[PDB]
Amino acid sequence: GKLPVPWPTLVTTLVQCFSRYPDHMKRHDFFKSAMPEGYVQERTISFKDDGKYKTRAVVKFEGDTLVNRIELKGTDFKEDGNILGHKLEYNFNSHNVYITADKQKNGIKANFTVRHNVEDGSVQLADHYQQNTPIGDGPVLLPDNHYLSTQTVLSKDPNEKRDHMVLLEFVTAAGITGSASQGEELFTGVVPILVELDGDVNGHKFSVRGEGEGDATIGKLTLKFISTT
Repeated sequence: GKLPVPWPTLVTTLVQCFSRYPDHMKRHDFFKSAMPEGYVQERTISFKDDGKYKTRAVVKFEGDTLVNRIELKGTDFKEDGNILGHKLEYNFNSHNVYITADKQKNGIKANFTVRHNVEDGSVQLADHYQQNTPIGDGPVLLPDNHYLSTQTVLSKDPNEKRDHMVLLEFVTAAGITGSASQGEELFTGVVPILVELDGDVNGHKFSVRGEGEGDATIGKLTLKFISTT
């Protein structure tokens, strides 16, 4: 039942195609341009003074639903560290996700450092290295350097007995002074989302299923995640 890691450490792993790209930046939205066939998103997340997650996800449409299916492997964690010891506050700070084009792989890379507040007032860093490669053969949009700025609130469903996380998130693109891709047009209204994660952290196996919807015109995600362990 209960997740063996804190819910906040899974937020970034658990759909950047729902980011709001302002009109002047629409030519830099790789994520939507790869749809419907989608992209593979891989990360290494290094928790400083602790272990790391390695993740590989496939993000694509299945019919009307945008699906994010992830495999997560965590290693080198400390038994009594902030992660396995459940010492993280149940909140999420604002971050800037710095994106660069990866012209050779026809995709993008991203780098950013998440700050997780610890219950004793210290901070636990989670350094993210990310790469995305399109699955389809069709042309994608390769961006100039820019970033995504995020805001997130975490809450609970008062009638949900399972270990779970209610998440609301807004993300908008910034940093660069009609539709620019056909994939962009798949996001013009509210789009249902399914997330499935299978995880193993230091031998602790768990799974998470999330459902909700995204509204890329406003950069909004509304999702409820449940630990199906």
